[PDB]
Parts: sequence; C-alpha cells; structure tokens
Amino acid sequence: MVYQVKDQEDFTKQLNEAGNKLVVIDFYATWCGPCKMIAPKLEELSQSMSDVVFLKVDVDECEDIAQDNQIACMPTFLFMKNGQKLDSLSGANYDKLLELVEKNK
Amino acid sequence: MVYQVKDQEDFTKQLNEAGNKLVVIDFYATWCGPCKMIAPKLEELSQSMSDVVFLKVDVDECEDIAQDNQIACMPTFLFMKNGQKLDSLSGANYDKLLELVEKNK
Repeated sequence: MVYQVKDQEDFTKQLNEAGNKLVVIDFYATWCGPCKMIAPKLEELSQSMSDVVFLKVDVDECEDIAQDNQIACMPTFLFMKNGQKLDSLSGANYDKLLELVEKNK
Repeated sequence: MVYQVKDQEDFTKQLNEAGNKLVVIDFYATWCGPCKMIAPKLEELSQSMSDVVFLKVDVDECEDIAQDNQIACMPTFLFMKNGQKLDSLSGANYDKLLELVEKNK
C-alpha cells in the first residue's frame, strides 16, 4: 500500500514506524498529470516490496510539508532512511525510480 | 505589479484586458522556494515593461487552472498573446524567461 500522510505529525510517525526500512515519499497534486500517471505504478511496487515503505503527500493538503522539503517539479520522490534524506527524484521516470530504490533499499 | 488571477472567469477577463500585449502567467505555490526567489524579479519586470502583462496563478487556489494547463513544475511560466499559447517555461530560469519575453512581445 501507499499510505497518504495526513500532516507533519503523521509524517513523523510514519518515518518512525519504518524502522530501518527505505522510505519512498511521493509529493504530488491532484491537478498533476504526470503524478496521476505514475501513482498506479507506485502502488503496484508497494504491494510487492514489503521491505520498503511507500508514502504520499498531497502538496495542496500538506503545504507545510511541501515547503519543508523544497518541492518544486512534480511528482517529486524523496528517499529517506531512519528519518534522514538519501536522495530525490523529480518527474515521473519509473526506471530512475527503480534504480534509486535498488540503490537505497 | 503582478496581478493574481482569482478564478477561471477572471483569467479570461485578464486575457481580454491585455489587448494585443504578450501575457506572462506565473504558475506558483506559496510553499515553492524557487517561486518566492523569482517573484520580486517578475514584479520589477512588471513595473518596467509596458508592452507586457504579468499575471500569477496560485495553484493551491486555482487547482482547475493548474490542471487545465498541465502544470507539473513550479514555477511554470505560460506565454500567451491574443488568447493563444506561444510558449511555456518550466522552472525559475530568469534568462530564458527574459529571452521568451523579448522573442514574443
């Protein structure tokens, strides 16, 4: 599953529940074409990779979180582990997403 | 000064008000760092150039306008003249922006 982050507190809770697992966070908007395009692929990946945590943040609903992460070009995928940033990807390039997951899991 | 488009009807009103002038529309978000950094430059261009009209659209306030113009990155600048789309620019590249303005005005 790809869990929808509710607010800053929820984001923190989810980053903790991940323990030592890679966390992939999709910063998106409902008005974003490329975002809607790649969302099903992220969901598919999440169903198989139980050792990676997949989250999504609607930038319209969590503007404070978007500002914290210097989001600009969507979808943006942020890669974190133990609450710390490892990498970031701008745009819906699925191959680059898989490469960064392989690298950081 | 850069006028903020209020809604879809307002967007047509501003496009009509521009007459024959090039219109530069800044699609932005209040959480967008690069958007904030370039906003004063746009204000200065707006104050200085009398043959170009500058508009801005807050994607959180006008999600429908963002979707309809297939916005993905921010800021995105849309260049219109007499109701026609001439060009688009993704990101806060001021030189490219200025190039497209000189080219299309």
